Amino acid sequence: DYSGEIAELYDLVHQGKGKDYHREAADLAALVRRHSPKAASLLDVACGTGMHLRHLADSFGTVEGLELSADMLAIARRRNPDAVLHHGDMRDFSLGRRFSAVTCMFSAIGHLAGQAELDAALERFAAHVLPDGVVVVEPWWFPENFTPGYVAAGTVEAGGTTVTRVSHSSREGEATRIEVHYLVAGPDRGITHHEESHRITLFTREQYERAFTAAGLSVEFMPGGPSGRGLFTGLPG
Amino acid sequence: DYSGEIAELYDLVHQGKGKDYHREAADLAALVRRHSPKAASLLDVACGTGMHLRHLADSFGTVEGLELSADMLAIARRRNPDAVLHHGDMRDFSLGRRFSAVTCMFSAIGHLAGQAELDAALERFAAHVLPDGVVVVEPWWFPENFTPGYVAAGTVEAGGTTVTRVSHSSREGEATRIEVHYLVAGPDRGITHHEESHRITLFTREQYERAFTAAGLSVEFMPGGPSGRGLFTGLPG
Ligand SMILES: Cc1cn([C@H]2C[C@H](O)[C@@H](COP(=O)(O)OP(=O)(O)Oc3ccccc3)O2)c(=O)[nH]c1=O
Ligand SMILES: Cc1cn([C@H]2C[C@H](O)[C@@H](COP(=O)(O)OP(=O)(O)Oc3ccccc3)O2)c(=O)[nH]c1=O
Ligand SMILES: Nc1ncnc2c1ncn2[C@@H]1O[C@H](CSCC[C@H](N)C(=O)O)[C@@H](O)[C@H]1O
Ligand SMILES: Nc1ncnc2c1ncn2[C@@H]1O[C@H](CSCC[C@H](N)C(=O)O)[C@@H](O)[C@H]1O
Ligand SMILES: [Cl-]
Ligand SMILES: [Cl-]
Repeated sequence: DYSGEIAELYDLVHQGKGKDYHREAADLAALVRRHSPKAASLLDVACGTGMHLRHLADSFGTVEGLELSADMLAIARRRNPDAVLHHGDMRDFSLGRRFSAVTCMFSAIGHLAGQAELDAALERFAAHVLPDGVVVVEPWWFPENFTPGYVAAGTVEAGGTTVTRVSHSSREGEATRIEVHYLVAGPDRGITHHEESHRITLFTREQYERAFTAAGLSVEFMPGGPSGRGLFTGLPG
Repeated sequence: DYSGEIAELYDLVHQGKGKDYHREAADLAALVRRHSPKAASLLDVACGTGMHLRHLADSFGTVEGLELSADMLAIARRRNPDAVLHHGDMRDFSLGRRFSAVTCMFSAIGHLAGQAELDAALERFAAHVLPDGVVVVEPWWFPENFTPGYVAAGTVEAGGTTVTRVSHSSREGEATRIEVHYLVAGPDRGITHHEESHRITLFTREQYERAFTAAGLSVEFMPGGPSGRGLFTGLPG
Protein backbone atom coordinates (compact mmCIF):
# COMPACT_ATOMS: atom_id res chain seq x y z
CA ASP A 1 0.00 0.00 0.00
CA TYR A 2 0.89 3.65 -0.79
CA SER A 3 -1.66 5.41 1.43
CA GLY A 4 -1.82 8.19 3.97
CA GLU A 5 1.48 9.77 5.01
CA ILE A 6 3.45 7.41 2.72
CA ALA A 7 1.80 8.94 -0.26
CA GLU A 8 2.15 12.47 1.14
CA LEU A 9 5.91 12.05 1.71
CA TYR A 10 6.68 10.26 -1.56
CA ASP A 11 7.60 13.24 -3.72
CA LEU A 12 9.68 15.00 -1.06
CA VAL A 13 11.57 11.79 -0.31
CA HIS A 14 12.45 11.16 -3.97
CA GLN A 15 13.42 14.79 -4.52
CA GLY A 16 15.85 14.49 -1.61
CA LYS A 17 17.20 11.28 -3.16
CA GLY A 18 17.83 13.35 -6.33
CA LYS A 19 15.40 11.55 -8.68
CA ASP A 20 15.18 13.70 -11.81
CA TYR A 21 11.73 13.06 -13.30
CA HIS A 22 12.18 15.86 -15.83
CA ARG A 23 15.28 14.27 -17.34
CA GLU A 24 13.71 10.79 -17.17
CA ALA A 25 10.62 12.11 -19.00
CA ALA A 26 12.67 13.83 -21.73
CA ASP A 27 14.61 10.59 -22.22
CA LEU A 28 11.38 8.55 -22.31
CA ALA A 29 9.75 10.93 -24.82
CA ALA A 30 12.75 10.73 -27.14
CA LEU A 31 12.80 6.93 -26.82
CA VAL A 32 9.10 6.73 -27.80
CA ARG A 33 9.64 9.07 -30.79
CA ARG A 34 12.65 7.06 -31.86
CA HIS A 35 10.27 4.12 -32.48
CA SER A 36 7.11 6.04 -33.35
CA PRO A 37 8.00 9.37 -35.00
CA LYS A 38 4.40 10.65 -35.09
CA ALA A 39 3.64 9.48 -31.56
CA ALA A 40 1.02 11.71 -29.92
CA SER A 41 -0.26 9.77 -26.87
CA LEU A 42 1.12 7.98 -23.84
CA LEU A 43 -0.37 5.91 -20.98
CA ASP A 44 1.72 5.78 -17.74
CA VAL A 45 0.70 2.68 -15.76
CA ALA A 46 1.27 2.77 -12.01
CA CYS A 47 1.82 6.50 -12.47
CA GLY A 48 2.04 7.15 -8.74
CA THR A 49 2.03 10.89 -8.01
CA GLY A 50 2.12 11.76 -11.71
CA MET A 51 5.62 13.27 -11.82
CA HIS A 52 6.57 11.68 -15.16
CA LEU A 53 3.16 12.51 -16.59
CA ARG A 54 3.47 16.21 -15.75
CA HIS A 55 6.63 16.45 -17.85
CA LEU A 56 5.39 14.09 -20.61
CA ALA A 57 2.33 16.34 -21.08
CA ASP A 58 4.65 19.05 -22.37
CA SER A 59 5.68 16.65 -25.15
CA PHE A 60 2.57 14.56 -26.07
CA GLY A 61 -0.83 15.93 -26.93
CA THR A 62 -2.60 13.19 -24.90
CA VAL A 63 -1.23 11.69 -21.69
CA GLU A 64 -3.25 9.42 -19.42
CA GLY A 65 -2.42 7.48 -16.28
CA LEU A 66 -3.54 4.36 -14.42
CA GLU A 67 -2.99 3.98 -10.69
CA LEU A 68 -4.35 1.56 -8.06
CA SER A 69 -3.67 3.72 -4.98
CA ALA A 70 -6.41 6.33 -4.53
CA ASP A 71 -4.07 8.43 -2.34
CA MET A 72 -1.27 8.45 -4.95
CA LEU A 73 -3.80 9.14 -7.69
CA ALA A 74 -5.24 12.12 -5.75
CA ILE A 75 -1.78 13.74 -5.81
CA ALA A 76 -1.34 12.88 -9.51
CA ARG A 77 -4.66 14.45 -10.44
CA ARG A 78 -3.81 17.65 -8.54
CA ARG A 79 -0.49 17.80 -10.37
CA ASN A 80 -2.13 17.01 -13.75
CA PRO A 81 -5.53 18.76 -13.60
CA ASP A 82 -6.08 18.70 -17.38
CA ALA A 83 -5.23 14.99 -17.86
CA VAL A 84 -7.47 11.93 -17.59
CA LEU A 85 -6.04 9.74 -14.85
CA HIS A 86 -7.80 6.42 -14.29
CA HIS A 87 -8.19 4.41 -11.12
CA GLY A 88 -7.46 0.75 -11.76
CA ASP A 89 -5.24 -2.31 -11.68
CA MET A 90 -2.41 -2.99 -14.18
CA ARG A 91 -3.28 -6.72 -14.10
CA ASP A 92 -6.78 -6.21 -15.55
CA PHE A 93 -7.93 -2.87 -16.95
CA SER A 94 -9.53 -1.73 -20.18
CA LEU A 95 -9.54 1.86 -21.42
CA GLY A 96 -11.09 1.25 -24.84
CA ARG A 97 -8.28 3.05 -26.73
CA ARG A 98 -4.63 2.54 -27.56
CA PHE A 99 -1.60 4.83 -27.11
CA SER A 100 1.74 5.43 -28.83
CA ALA A 101 3.47 4.26 -25.67
CA VAL A 102 2.54 2.32 -22.54
CA THR A 103 5.06 2.95 -19.75
CA CYS A 104 5.50 1.37 -16.32
CA MET A 105 8.32 3.10 -14.43
CA PHE A 106 10.43 2.81 -11.31
CA SER A 107 9.96 -0.95 -10.73
CA ALA A 108 6.21 -0.75 -10.11
CA ILE A 109 6.08 -4.08 -12.03
CA GLY A 110 7.76 -5.72 -9.02
CA HIS A 111 4.53 -5.39 -7.03
CA LEU A 112 3.17 -8.25 -9.17
CA ALA A 113 3.37 -11.60 -7.39
CA GLY A 114 4.55 -14.19 -9.96
CA GLN A 115 4.64 -15.16 -13.63
CA ALA A 116 0.87 -15.27 -14.19
CA GLU A 117 0.37 -11.70 -12.93
CA LEU A 118 3.42 -10.50 -14.89
CA ASP A 119 2.12 -12.11 -18.08
CA ALA A 120 -1.34 -10.62 -17.44
CA ALA A 121 0.02 -7.10 -17.04
CA LEU A 122 2.19 -7.36 -20.17
CA GLU A 123 -0.83 -8.56 -22.18
CA ARG A 124 -2.81 -5.53 -20.94
CA PHE A 125 0.05 -3.25 -21.98
CA ALA A 126 0.13 -4.82 -25.44
CA ALA A 127 -3.68 -4.42 -25.60
CA HIS A 128 -3.25 -0.66 -25.09
CA VAL A 129 -0.29 0.04 -27.45
CA LEU A 130 -0.47 1.09 -31.10
CA PRO A 131 1.28 -1.03 -33.78
CA ASP A 132 4.23 1.34 -34.29
CA GLY A 133 4.33 2.17 -30.60
CA VAL A 134 6.38 0.91 -27.70
CA VAL A 135 5.84 -0.70 -24.30
CA VAL A 136 8.45 0.43 -21.72
CA VAL A 137 8.92 -1.39 -18.40
CA GLU A 138 11.55 -0.45 -15.80
CA PRO A 139 12.12 -3.74 -13.92
CA TRP A 140 13.03 -4.41 -10.34
CA TRP A 141 16.50 -5.88 -9.75
CA PHE A 142 17.19 -9.35 -11.07
CA PRO A 143 18.16 -11.93 -8.41
CA GLU A 144 21.78 -11.88 -9.58
CA ASN A 145 22.08 -8.11 -9.03
CA PHE A 146 20.09 -7.76 -5.82
CA THR A 147 22.14 -6.61 -2.77
CA PRO A 148 20.72 -8.08 0.47
CA GLY A 149 21.44 -6.09 3.62
CA TYR A 150 21.35 -2.75 1.82
CA VAL A 151 20.64 0.28 4.06
CA ALA A 152 19.75 3.69 2.59
CA ALA A 153 19.35 6.77 4.80
CA GLY A 154 18.62 10.36 3.87
CA THR A 155 17.15 13.56 5.28
CA VAL A 156 15.39 16.40 3.47
CA GLU A 157 13.72 19.62 4.60
CA ALA A 158 11.01 21.62 2.93
CA GLY A 159 8.55 24.24 4.11
CA GLY A 160 9.56 23.76 7.75
CA THR A 161 9.19 19.95 7.77
CA THR A 162 12.21 17.71 8.22
CA VAL A 163 11.83 14.14 6.90
CA THR A 164 14.33 11.38 7.60
CA ARG A 165 13.85 8.12 5.72
CA VAL A 166 15.72 4.86 6.23
CA SER A 167 15.23 1.67 4.17
CA HIS A 168 16.53 -1.84 4.72
CA SER A 169 16.36 -4.60 2.07
CA SER A 170 16.65 -8.35 2.57
CA ARG A 171 15.97 -11.53 0.59
CA GLU A 172 12.72 -13.34 1.40
CA GLY A 173 12.41 -16.29 -0.96
CA GLU A 174 11.85 -15.00 -4.46
CA ALA A 175 11.25 -11.42 -3.33
CA THR A 176 12.96 -8.51 -1.67
CA ARG A 177 11.51 -7.47 1.69
CA ILE A 178 11.98 -3.72 2.05
CA GLU A 179 11.31 -2.09 5.39
CA VAL A 180 11.07 1.73 5.38
CA HIS A 181 10.87 3.95 8.45
CA TYR A 182 10.36 7.71 8.57
CA LEU A 183 10.77 10.42 11.18
CA VAL A 184 8.76 13.53 10.25
CA ALA A 185 9.46 16.58 12.39
CA GLY A 186 8.51 20.22 12.58
CA PRO A 187 8.32 23.09 15.06
CA ASP A 188 4.59 22.59 15.82
CA ARG A 189 4.23 18.98 14.60
CA GLY A 190 6.76 17.54 17.00
CA ILE A 191 8.14 14.21 15.78
CA THR A 192 6.07 11.44 14.26
CA HIS A 193 7.26 7.96 13.30
CA HIS A 194 5.89 5.97 10.34
CA GLU A 195 6.76 2.59 8.91
CA GLU A 196 5.93 0.35 6.03
CA SER A 197 6.93 -2.90 4.47
CA HIS A 198 6.93 -4.09 0.84
CA ARG A 199 7.52 -7.45 -0.83
CA ILE A 200 8.93 -6.78 -4.33
CA THR A 201 9.29 -9.78 -6.61
CA LEU A 202 12.78 -10.69 -7.92
CA PHE A 203 11.79 -11.73 -11.44
CA THR A 204 14.67 -12.96 -13.56
CA ARG A 205 15.52 -11.32 -16.90
CA GLU A 206 14.13 -14.41 -18.67
CA GLN A 207 10.82 -14.09 -16.79
CA TYR A 208 10.36 -10.52 -18.04
CA GLU A 209 11.30 -11.62 -21.57
CA ARG A 210 8.77 -14.45 -21.37
CA ALA A 211 5.97 -12.06 -20.37
CA PHE A 212 6.78 -9.68 -23.25
CA THR A 213 6.92 -12.56 -25.78
CA ALA A 214 3.63 -14.04 -24.57
CA ALA A 215 2.03 -10.61 -25.15
CA GLY A 216 3.21 -10.52 -28.79
CA LEU A 217 5.98 -8.00 -28.13
CA SER A 218 9.59 -8.22 -29.26
CA VAL A 219 11.72 -7.39 -26.23
CA GLU A 220 15.06 -5.65 -25.69
CA PHE A 221 16.89 -4.96 -22.41
CA MET A 222 19.16 -1.94 -21.95
CA PRO A 223 21.33 -1.95 -18.79
CA GLY A 224 21.71 1.06 -16.54
CA GLY A 225 18.42 2.84 -17.13
CA PRO A 226 17.02 5.59 -14.92
CA SER A 227 17.65 3.70 -11.62
CA GLY A 228 20.53 1.29 -12.32
CA ARG A 229 18.05 -1.52 -12.98
CA GLY A 230 17.98 -1.15 -16.75
CA LEU A 231 14.94 -0.82 -18.95
CA PHE A 232 12.90 -3.20 -21.14
CA THR A 233 11.26 -2.06 -24.36
CA GLY A 234 8.77 -4.04 -26.36
CA LEU A 235 7.45 -3.50 -29.91
CA PRO A 236 4.25 -5.15 -31.28
CA GLY A 237 4.41 -7.68 -34.09
CA ASP B 1 16.63 8.18 32.23
CA TYR B 2 19.80 7.36 30.21
CA SER B 3 19.44 3.57 30.01
CA GLY B 4 19.62 0.80 27.46
CA GLU B 5 20.06 1.84 23.82
CA ILE B 6 20.03 5.55 24.76
CA ALA B 7 23.19 5.07 26.69
CA GLU B 8 24.71 2.85 24.00
CA LEU B 9 24.07 5.45 21.26
CA TYR B 10 25.12 8.51 23.27
CA ASP B 11 28.77 8.72 22.26
CA LEU B 12 28.18 8.00 18.57
CA VAL B 13 25.40 10.59 18.43
CA HIS B 14 27.55 13.34 19.99
CA GLN B 15 30.53 12.46 17.81
CA GLY B 16 28.31 12.90 14.76
CA LYS B 17 27.15 16.24 16.18
CA GLY B 18 30.85 17.21 16.34
CA LYS B 19 31.19 17.54 20.13
CA ASP B 20 34.92 17.84 20.83
CA TYR B 21 35.46 16.46 24.34
CA HIS B 22 39.24 16.60 23.94
CA ARG B 23 39.22 20.34 23.31
CA GLU B 24 36.62 20.91 26.04
CA ALA B 25 38.79 18.95 28.50
CA ALA B 26 41.96 20.87 27.61
CA ASP B 27 40.04 24.13 28.09
CA LEU B 28 38.61 22.91 31.41
CA ALA B 29 42.04 21.79 32.67
CA ALA B 30 43.58 25.15 31.84
CA LEU B 31 40.66 26.95 33.51
CA VAL B 32 41.15 24.91 36.71
CA ARG B 33 44.92 25.59 36.72
CA ARG B 34 44.30 29.26 36.13
CA HIS B 35 42.61 29.37 39.57
CA SER B 36 44.54 26.58 41.30
CA PRO B 37 48.08 26.34 39.88
CA LYS B 38 48.98 23.19 41.83
CA ALA B 39 45.65 21.51 41.14
CA ALA B 40 46.04 17.71 41.05
CA SER B 41 42.50 16.28 41.34
CA LEU B 42 39.11 16.67 39.71
CA LEU B 43 35.61 15.26 40.31
CA ASP B 44 33.26 15.21 37.25
CA VAL B 45 29.66 15.08 38.47
CA ALA B 46 27.08 13.60 36.11
CA CYS B 47 30.07 12.32 34.13
CA GLY B 48 27.90 10.32 31.74
CA THR B 49 30.04 8.06 29.53
CA GLY B 50 33.27 9.51 30.94
CA MET B 51 34.47 11.29 27.79
CA HIS B 52 35.71 14.41 29.61
CA LEU B 53 37.25 12.27 32.33
CA ARG B 54 39.28 10.20 29.87
CA HIS B 55 40.99 13.36 28.59
CA LEU B 56 41.24 15.03 32.04
CA ALA B 57 43.12 11.95 33.32
CA ASP B 58 45.99 12.86 31.02
CA SER B 59 46.26 16.17 32.90
CA PHE B 60 45.38 15.48 36.58
CA GLY B 61 46.90 12.79 38.75
CA THR B 62 43.49 11.93 40.30
CA VAL B 63 40.19 12.08 38.44
CA GLU B 64 36.95 10.67 39.82
CA GLY B 65 33.37 10.70 38.58
CA LEU B 66 29.83 10.56 39.95
CA GLU B 67 26.94 9.31 37.84
CA LEU B 68 23.35 8.27 38.65
CA SER B 69 22.72 6.15 35.53
CA ALA B 70 24.21 2.67 35.95
CA ASP B 71 24.20 2.19 32.15
CA MET B 72 26.09 5.45 31.49
CA LEU B 73 28.48 4.66 34.34
CA ALA B 74 29.20 1.17 32.90
CA ILE B 75 30.45 2.84 29.69
CA ALA B 76 32.45 5.40 31.70
CA ARG B 77 34.17 2.72 33.74
CA ARG B 78 35.11 0.77 30.60
CA ARG B 79 36.56 3.95 29.12
CA ASN B 80 38.36 4.85 32.39
CA PRO B 81 39.43 1.48 33.86
CA ASP B 82 42.05 2.98 36.20
CA ALA B 83 39.77 5.69 37.67
CA VAL B 84 37.37 5.52 40.62
CA LEU B 85 33.91 6.29 39.29
CA HIS B 86 31.13 6.44 41.88
CA HIS B 87 27.46 5.62 41.52
CA GLY B 88 25.33 8.30 43.13
CA ASP B 89 23.14 11.38 43.03
CA MET B 90 24.47 14.96 42.65
CA ARG B 91 21.75 16.18 45.05
CA ASP B 92 23.08 14.16 48.02
CA PHE B 93 26.41 12.35 47.89
CA SER B 94 29.47 12.22 50.11
CA LEU B 95 32.90 11.02 48.99
CA GLY B 96 34.84 11.91 52.13
CA ARG B 97 37.50 13.92 50.24
CA ARG B 98 37.79 17.17 48.33
CA PHE B 99 39.14 17.94 44.84
CA SER B 100 40.83 20.86 43.08
CA ALA B 101 37.80 21.12 40.81
CA VAL B 102 34.20 19.90 40.83
CA THR B 103 32.73 19.99 37.31
CA CYS B 104 29.20 19.42 36.02
CA MET B 105 29.14 19.61 32.22
CA PHE B 106 26.77 19.72 29.28
CA SER B 107 23.68 21.01 31.16
CA ALA B 108 23.33 17.94 33.39
CA ILE B 109 22.32 20.47 36.10
CA GLY B 110 19.06 21.01 34.18
CA HIS B 111 17.84 17.58 35.28
CA LEU B 112 17.30 19.11 38.74
CA ALA B 113 13.68 20.07 39.34
CA GLY B 114 13.66 23.47 41.09
CA GLN B 115 15.56 25.83 43.39
CA ALA B 116 15.82 23.49 46.38
CA GLU B 117 17.46 20.72 44.34
CA LEU B 118 19.74 23.23 42.59
CA ASP B 119 20.82 24.69 45.93
CA ALA B 120 21.37 21.18 47.32
CA ALA B 121 23.61 20.17 44.42
CA LEU B 122 25.67 23.37 44.62
CA GLU B 123 26.18 22.82 48.37
CA ARG B 124 27.42 19.28 47.63
CA PHE B 125 29.82 20.67 45.03
CA ALA B 126 31.15 23.22 47.52
CA ALA B 127 31.48 20.40 50.09
CA HIS B 128 33.80 18.56 47.67
CA VAL B 129 36.01 21.46 46.45
CA LEU B 130 39.32 22.60 47.93
CA PRO B 131 39.73 26.23 49.11
CA ASP B 132 41.81 27.37 46.12
CA GLY B 133 39.81 25.21 43.76
CA VAL B 134 36.91 25.87 41.45
CA VAL B 135 33.35 24.63 40.88
CA VAL B 136 32.39 24.65 37.17
CA VAL B 137 28.76 24.27 36.03
CA GLU B 138 27.63 24.37 32.39
CA PRO B 139 23.99 25.52 32.65
CA TRP B 140 21.01 24.74 30.51
CA TRP B 141 19.60 27.65 28.47
CA PHE B 142 18.08 30.55 30.37
CA PRO B 143 14.39 31.22 29.60
CA GLU B 144 15.31 34.35 27.62
CA ASN B 145 17.61 32.38 25.27
CA PHE B 146 15.55 29.22 24.86
CA THR B 147 14.26 28.59 21.29
CA PRO B 148 10.91 26.73 21.35
CA GLY B 149 10.11 24.69 18.26
CA TYR B 150 13.75 23.82 17.61
CA VAL B 151 14.31 20.69 15.47
CA ALA B 152 17.75 19.05 15.17
CA ALA B 153 18.36 16.13 12.81
CA GLY B 154 21.57 14.26 12.03
CA THR B 155 22.81 10.91 10.78
CA VAL B 156 26.08 9.11 11.55
CA GLU B 157 27.53 5.75 10.56
CA ALA B 158 30.08 3.64 12.34
CA GLY B 159 31.07 -0.01 12.18
CA GLY B 160 28.18 -0.84 9.85
CA THR B 161 25.46 0.81 11.97
CA THR B 162 23.60 3.86 10.71
CA VAL B 163 22.00 6.04 13.41
CA THR B 164 19.58 8.86 12.65
CA ARG B 165 18.59 11.10 15.55
CA VAL B 166 15.95 13.82 15.57
CA SER B 167 15.13 16.09 18.54
CA HIS B 168 12.27 18.52 19.07
CA SER B 169 12.18 21.09 21.90
CA SER B 170 9.17 22.94 23.29
CA ARG B 171 8.30 25.05 26.34
CA GLU B 172 6.39 23.25 29.11
CA GLY B 173 5.96 25.69 31.98
CA GLU B 174 9.33 26.36 33.53
CA ALA B 175 11.07 23.57 31.63
CA THR B 176 11.99 22.50 28.14
CA ARG B 177 10.33 19.29 26.93
CA ILE B 178 12.75 17.55 24.56
CA GLU B 179 11.54 14.61 22.53
CA VAL B 180 14.25 12.52 20.82
CA HIS B 181 13.66 9.74 18.30
CA TYR B 182 16.23 7.43 16.75
CA LEU B 183 16.32 5.06 13.79
CA VAL B 184 19.15 2.52 14.16
CA ALA B 185 19.81 0.43 11.07
CA GLY B 186 22.25 -2.18 9.85
CA PRO B 187 22.53 -4.98 7.31
CA ASP B 188 21.59 -7.75 9.80
CA ARG B 189 19.88 -5.57 12.45
CA GLY B 190 17.20 -4.24 10.14
CA ILE B 191 15.73 -0.98 11.43
CA THR B 192 14.80 -0.30 15.03
CA HIS B 193 13.03 2.77 16.39
CA HIS B 194 13.68 4.26 19.85
CA GLU B 195 12.30 7.29 21.64
CA GLU B 196 12.73 9.25 24.80
CA SER B 197 11.55 12.37 26.48
CA HIS B 198 13.26 14.75 28.92
CA ARG B 199 12.06 17.69 31.01
CA ILE B 200 15.02 20.08 31.48
CA THR B 201 14.51 22.97 33.87
CA LEU B 202 14.84 26.54 32.53
CA PHE B 203 16.57 28.10 35.54
CA THR B 204 17.24 31.81 35.20
CA ARG B 205 20.77 33.22 35.50
CA GLU B 206 19.81 34.67 38.90
CA GLN B 207 18.65 31.24 40.12
CA TYR B 208 22.05 29.72 39.33
CA GLU B 209 23.78 32.67 41.01
CA ARG B 210 21.59 32.22 44.08
CA ALA B 211 22.54 28.52 44.37
CA PHE B 212 26.26 29.31 44.09
CA THR B 213 26.01 32.11 46.71
CA ALA B 214 24.06 29.93 49.14
CA ALA B 215 26.87 27.35 48.88
CA GLY B 216 29.51 29.93 49.86
CA LEU B 217 30.88 30.31 46.33
CA SER B 218 31.58 33.53 44.48
CA VAL B 219 30.07 33.13 41.01
CA GLU B 220 30.98 34.36 37.53
CA PHE B 221 29.18 33.69 34.23
CA MET B 222 31.04 33.55 30.90
CA PRO B 223 28.84 33.54 27.76
CA GLY B 224 29.40 31.18 24.87
CA GLY B 225 31.02 28.24 26.61
CA PRO B 226 31.39 24.77 25.11
CA SER B 227 27.74 24.55 23.91
CA GLY B 228 26.57 28.16 23.42
CA ARG B 229 25.00 28.14 26.89
CA GLY B 230 27.92 29.75 28.69
CA LEU B 231 29.65 28.51 31.80
CA PHE B 232 29.47 29.34 35.52
CA THR B 233 32.53 29.20 37.76
CA GLY B 234 32.49 29.41 41.51
CA LEU B 235 35.35 29.94 43.99
CA PRO B 236 35.09 29.18 47.76
CA GLY B 237 35.28 31.96 50.33
C1 LIG C 1 22.80 -0.25 -5.73
C2 LIG C 1 21.90 -1.46 -5.59
C3 LIG C 1 20.73 -1.37 -4.85
N1 LIG C 1 19.90 -2.43 -4.78
C4 LIG C 1 18.63 -2.38 -4.05
C5 LIG C 1 18.75 -2.32 -2.55
C6 LIG C 1 17.46 -1.62 -2.22
O1 LIG C 1 16.37 -2.55 -2.25
C7 LIG C 1 17.26 -0.62 -3.34
C8 LIG C 1 17.87 0.71 -2.95
O2 LIG C 1 17.10 1.20 -1.83
P1 LIG C 1 16.32 2.59 -1.82
O3 LIG C 1 17.29 3.66 -2.32
O4 LIG C 1 15.50 2.81 -0.60
O5 LIG C 1 15.44 2.36 -3.15
P2 LIG C 1 13.91 2.56 -3.61
O6 LIG C 1 13.20 3.60 -2.77
O7 LIG C 1 13.91 2.65 -5.12
O8 LIG C 1 13.40 1.07 -3.16
C9 LIG C 1 12.09 0.78 -2.86
C10 LIG C 1 11.31 0.08 -3.78
C11 LIG C 1 9.99 -0.21 -3.48
C12 LIG C 1 9.44 0.20 -2.26
C13 LIG C 1 10.23 0.89 -1.34
C14 LIG C 1 11.55 1.18 -1.64
O9 LIG C 1 17.97 -1.16 -4.45
C15 LIG C 1 20.24 -3.65 -5.39
O10 LIG C 1 19.47 -4.60 -5.23
N2 LIG C 1 21.37 -3.75 -6.12
C16 LIG C 1 22.21 -2.67 -6.24
O11 LIG C 1 23.26 -2.80 -6.91
C1 LIG D 1 20.86 27.30 19.22
C2 LIG D 1 19.89 27.21 20.37
C3 LIG D 1 19.42 25.96 20.77
N1 LIG D 1 18.60 25.88 21.84
C4 LIG D 1 18.11 24.59 22.34
C5 LIG D 1 17.10 23.91 21.46
C6 LIG D 1 17.33 22.48 21.86
O1 LIG D 1 16.68 22.19 23.10
C7 LIG D 1 18.83 22.38 22.08
C8 LIG D 1 19.51 21.95 20.79
O2 LIG D 1 19.05 20.61 20.52
P1 LIG D 1 20.02 19.35 20.38
O3 LIG D 1 21.15 19.74 19.44
O4 LIG D 1 19.30 18.06 20.24
O5 LIG D 1 20.78 19.49 21.80
P2 LIG D 1 21.22 18.53 23.01
O6 LIG D 1 21.36 17.10 22.57
O7 LIG D 1 22.35 19.23 23.74
O8 LIG D 1 19.84 18.70 23.87
C9 LIG D 1 19.40 17.77 24.79
C10 LIG D 1 19.54 18.03 26.15
C11 LIG D 1 19.10 17.08 27.07
C12 LIG D 1 18.52 15.90 26.63
C13 LIG D 1 18.37 15.65 25.27
C14 LIG D 1 18.82 16.59 24.35
O9 LIG D 1 19.24 23.71 22.41
C15 LIG D 1 18.17 27.03 22.52
O10 LIG D 1 17.37 26.89 23.44
N2 LIG D 1 18.64 28.25 22.14
C16 LIG D 1 19.50 28.35 21.08
O11 LIG D 1 19.90 29.50 20.75
N1 LIG E 1 -1.49 -3.69 -9.59
C1 LIG E 1 -1.20 -2.39 -9.67
N2 LIG E 1 -1.83 -1.60 -10.59
C2 LIG E 1 -1.58 -0.24 -10.68
N3 LIG E 1 -0.68 0.39 -9.88
C3 LIG E 1 -0.04 -0.39 -8.99
C4 LIG E 1 -0.29 -1.76 -8.83
N4 LIG E 1 0.55 -2.23 -7.85
C5 LIG E 1 1.26 -1.19 -7.38
N5 LIG E 1 0.91 -0.04 -8.07
C6 LIG E 1 1.45 1.31 -7.93
O1 LIG E 1 2.81 1.22 -8.26
C7 LIG E 1 3.43 2.43 -7.79
C8 LIG E 1 4.87 2.13 -7.36
S1 LIG E 1 5.85 3.58 -6.95
C9 LIG E 1 6.24 4.16 -8.67
C10 LIG E 1 5.37 5.33 -9.08
C11 LIG E 1 5.78 6.08 -10.33
N6 LIG E 1 5.79 5.24 -11.54
C12 LIG E 1 7.10 6.79 -10.15
O2 LIG E 1 7.97 6.63 -11.00
O3 LIG E 1 7.28 7.55 -9.17
C13 LIG E 1 2.53 2.92 -6.65
O4 LIG E 1 1.95 4.17 -6.99
C14 LIG E 1 1.51 1.82 -6.51
O5 LIG E 1 0.27 2.22 -5.99
N1 LIG F 1 20.75 13.70 40.00
C1 LIG F 1 21.73 13.29 39.19
N2 LIG F 1 22.93 12.90 39.72
C2 LIG F 1 23.96 12.44 38.92
N3 LIG F 1 23.86 12.37 37.56
C3 LIG F 1 22.69 12.78 37.05
C4 LIG F 1 21.61 13.22 37.81
N4 LIG F 1 20.59 13.56 36.95
C5 LIG F 1 21.02 13.31 35.70
N5 LIG F 1 22.31 12.82 35.74
C6 LIG F 1 23.17 12.45 34.62
O1 LIG F 1 23.37 13.63 33.87
C7 LIG F 1 23.91 13.22 32.60
C8 LIG F 1 23.41 14.19 31.51
S1 LIG F 1 24.17 13.95 29.90
C9 LIG F 1 25.80 14.77 30.22
C10 LIG F 1 26.90 13.77 30.46
C11 LIG F 1 28.32 14.29 30.45
N6 LIG F 1 28.58 15.32 31.48
C12 LIG F 1 28.72 14.78 29.07
O2 LIG F 1 29.22 15.90 28.97
O3 LIG F 1 28.57 14.05 28.07
C13 LIG F 1 23.43 11.78 32.41
O4 LIG F 1 24.56 10.90 32.38
C14 LIG F 1 22.54 11.54 33.60
O5 LIG F 1 22.43 10.20 34.01
CL1 LIG G 1 5.42 22.12 12.09
CL1 LIG H 1 23.90 -5.08 11.35
